[PDB]
Amino acid sequence: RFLKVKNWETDVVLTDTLHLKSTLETGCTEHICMGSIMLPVRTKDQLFPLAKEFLDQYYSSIKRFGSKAHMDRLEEVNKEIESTSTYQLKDTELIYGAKHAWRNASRCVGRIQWSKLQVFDARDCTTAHGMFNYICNHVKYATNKGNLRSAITIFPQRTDGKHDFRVWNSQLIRYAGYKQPDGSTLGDPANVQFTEICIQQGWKAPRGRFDVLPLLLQANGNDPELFQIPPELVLEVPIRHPKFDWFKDLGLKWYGLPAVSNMLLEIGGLEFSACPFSGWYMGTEIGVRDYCDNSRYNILEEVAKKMDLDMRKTSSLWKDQALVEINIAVLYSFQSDKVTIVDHHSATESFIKHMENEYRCRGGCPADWVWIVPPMSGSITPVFHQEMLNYRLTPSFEYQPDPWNTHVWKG
Amino acid sequence: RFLKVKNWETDVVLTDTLHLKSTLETGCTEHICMGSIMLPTKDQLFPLAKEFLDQYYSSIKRFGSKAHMDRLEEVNKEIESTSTYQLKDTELIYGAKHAWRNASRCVGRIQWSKLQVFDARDCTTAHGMFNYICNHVKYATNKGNLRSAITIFPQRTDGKHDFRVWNSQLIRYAGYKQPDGSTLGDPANVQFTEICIQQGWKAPRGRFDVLPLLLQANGNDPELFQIPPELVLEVPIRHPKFDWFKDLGLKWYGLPAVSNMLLEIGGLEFSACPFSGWYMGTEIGVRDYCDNSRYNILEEVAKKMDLDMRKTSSLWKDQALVEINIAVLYSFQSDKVTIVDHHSATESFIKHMENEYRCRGGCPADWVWIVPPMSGSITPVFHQEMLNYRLTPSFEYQPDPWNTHVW
Ligand code: HEM
Ligand code: HEM
Ligand SMILES: Cc1cc(N)nc(CCCCCCCc2cc(C)cc(N)n2)c1
Ligand SMILES: Cc1cc(N)nc(CCCCCCCc2cc(C)cc(N)n2)c1
Ligand SMILES: C[C@H](O)[C@H](O)[C@H]1CNc2nc(N)[nH]c(=O)c2N1
Ligand SMILES: C[C@H](O)[C@H](O)[C@H]1CNc2nc(N)[nH]c(=O)c2N1
Ligand SMILES: [Zn+2]
Repeated sequence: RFLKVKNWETDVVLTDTLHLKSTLETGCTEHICMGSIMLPVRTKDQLFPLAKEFLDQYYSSIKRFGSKAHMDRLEEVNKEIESTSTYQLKDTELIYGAKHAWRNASRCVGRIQWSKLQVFDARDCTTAHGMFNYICNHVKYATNKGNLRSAITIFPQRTDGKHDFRVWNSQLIRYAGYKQPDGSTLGDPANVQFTEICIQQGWKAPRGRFDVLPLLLQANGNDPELFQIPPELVLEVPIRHPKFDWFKDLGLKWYGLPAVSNMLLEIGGLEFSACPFSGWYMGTEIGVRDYCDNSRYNILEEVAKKMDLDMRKTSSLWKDQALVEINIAVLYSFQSDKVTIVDHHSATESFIKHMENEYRCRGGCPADWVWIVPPMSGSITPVFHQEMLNYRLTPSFEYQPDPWNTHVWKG
Repeated sequence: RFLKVKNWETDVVLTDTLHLKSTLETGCTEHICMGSIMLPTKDQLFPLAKEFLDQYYSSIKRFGSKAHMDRLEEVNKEIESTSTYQLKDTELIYGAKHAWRNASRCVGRIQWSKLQVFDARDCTTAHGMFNYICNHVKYATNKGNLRSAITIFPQRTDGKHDFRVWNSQLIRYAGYKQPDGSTLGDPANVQFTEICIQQGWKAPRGRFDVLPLLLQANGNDPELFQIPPELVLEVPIRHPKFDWFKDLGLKWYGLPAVSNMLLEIGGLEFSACPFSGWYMGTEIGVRDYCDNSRYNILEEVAKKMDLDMRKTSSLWKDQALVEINIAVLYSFQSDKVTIVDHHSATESFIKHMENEYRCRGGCPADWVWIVPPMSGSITPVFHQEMLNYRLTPSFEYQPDPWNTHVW
């Protein structure tokens, strides 16, 4: 079977065969497309197939498919699963696995970078204090004084699902949000609930607009524990505008390191419930979403007032104008301080080259158009006009429920 | 099997039950999503008719009535005897309005019940088609106070006698390839212009030449007709602060009017059914002007603005884009030609969508098309989950007729 995708700007047509390896489901059927829906313990029985499929992939990639080493490794994992009910990945398999979960991440525009990923193996970790130390080292390595380096840290896999490692933070670095009695919000409205949990667990909140949240770390299924990331490890950029001198007085700043900590990494049927990973920002994640979503810092109106735009009618495009200026400011600021950042033109162009390369060398590149297209200026980026096919390959990153909904409190 | 959609900005959650009445296929499977692919006998006809007339009689609250049973029997006898049937005027009007209502890619559906339907089923020649189309254009244009309309030519019979408008829109600009190797005019219309030239059109060879209509009646060879120039309302494009903008020599036409789609009602196929509304600004300012494969003017505008075009990260493309879109809205407004901006249009669509969930149990919507091509996430549709599925009556794509027509 061959599926074809067209680029409507270039008329370039690509042929996908890779979708023949998809397994998980999309959410869609022949009768309903769920392409814009945000959220669409295993037995021995299901596990060996999942292991075998992964190991066949790994051994093929190293050009040892069907070798003695390959056969011995299948046998060894088979027996391990039979007597212990799970198995342990070799370091090389873990590295390959983590890289491939990124490569397979259909919502990620940054995948040209997938093969450069520093993998920190934290499977010897046993306590929350151990987790903290691992996470500080990740943050310090990844930050690299502004010259950002992609990295992932992987904590022990799930066993009975009663002993899970979890980072309760959605990202390693994020700002607190506090709902005020008057119904307004100080800081980041997205993190209000998590901030209440931190406070309830005994965090002493500074109660400012940009308070870096503490880490809340669960090891081996125990109750989570609080830790403050050392401030000197948290690189931040004050936001200023190249021509507008009043922009700095809005008091805005952001952190340099985007680091997702709430996802589940699946490799060969194993589940790594704590696997924080980080890269560097595309400017629109801060300038469009973090700053301009109505449910976030929501600064559009204030910016447009200061620019003296005509705000009496939407048709003056005042919002569009302020939006662009805010995004110029974010890129200017990061660049001026030498903190790695990529604009949405550069990132989507690199993504299309990556995608074409993948079709040629791998036979496809699953991609989720809804997420890949940037949240401003969509159609003047080359991804807008590119047809894409979304399907699920393993290894993969998956959503998991927030741990405060599922955690069995010990006390 | 009953589905929830959430808005991630407002936390409003709606339940879709309408999708259970969905009929055609999406292109998607449980293994692969094709959400971003642009194009993913008496026996068959009676169920299609019944399904339609049932929904019709339900809508006027006469479901199961004698008049309902009588029409069903009437239509059944007509199909068995004639191999087809004819819609009552009321059914035709209901069906055309519902095809718009069901158009999952249309942001402007709050307006769906205000559609003037022109019944041209009595039309027999290409000359007749031309007269009907001029009247549509004039009625819909209304000197700039635009009114939604559709004109419906006779339905398909044996498929050898199709009515077709060969143009993709009633009003579009010609495209010509130059000795230079560049393109003069609209690059999207190069092929269609060639056919027009080939059929005899005398091309002016300008940058904004309104194409002639190429009209096919009763499966005959199509004929050329020029729309009276005084019926084509055009708008010169200027900017409220940039004095130099008018010197780019840009204009666009006021009436967006799709002419290449097929309207299916109760199994009957209307292969020529031009329909028109009014523009959302970004259709002209982002797509028509700024697509690389269309008028592609970003670079010229950026240069006149004197932006740093050395690096993508100065966001010069984005700045010039916004300015071009301001100019479009400004020019249409100054000349009192109806236009809607993408903020106002998407806000209306969210209100429409809540009405439809409340009153109909859902609203099929294709997010990839609903979200405007600029400033996506500052419009409320970006944060709105949508379910895409196909309901009839419907507008459908059909093959370009020159690939199909036996000459
Ligand atoms: C190298 C720099 C990177 C850039 C510029 C980048 C870019 C992005 C962007 C813009 C998004 C969408 C975020 C949003 O709009 O909310 C995203 C999503 C994602 N990326 Fe990346 N990415 C990078 C590195 C990585 C790395 C290192 C990984 C994992 C190893 C990764 C895995 C993911 C995943 C799983 C998603 C989807 C998240 C979700 O569904 O919530 N990315 N990427
Ligand atoms: C009244 C003002 C209207 C507005 C503002 C509007 C808005 C739009 C927009 C922005 C698109 C996407 C266009 C593109 O990106 O190429 C669209 C698509 C569409 N609209 Fe509307 N619309 C209007 C009236 C109508 C009417 C009167 C009908 C039918 C009677 C209609 C049926 C459709 C269909 C079938 C599509 C998708 C066309 C395709 O798939 O090629 N619209 N609409
Ligand atoms: C409801 C919901 C579901 C979901 N899957 N994801 C979200 C939040 C989306 C935020 C993604 C975080 C940033 C992604 C990212 C990750 C990395 C590693 C680098 C970079 N530049 N950007 C919400
Ligand atoms: C290959 C292909 C398939 C397809 N379905 N559509 C296209 C392009 C779509 C052209 C859309 C025409 C304009 C839409 C429109 C129509 C109306 C009636 C009003 C308004 N404001 N805008 C290409
Ligand atoms: C409903 C819709 O799917 C949702 O708002 C999505 C749309 N596209 C997105 N795209 C990216 N990159 N990030 C997001 O958070 C979203 N949100
Ligand atoms: C590949 C992608 O589906 C295609 O370029 C679409 C994207 N969204 C669109 N949305 C609208 N309204 N109109 C279009 O022409 C397109 N093009
Ligand atoms: Zn789908």
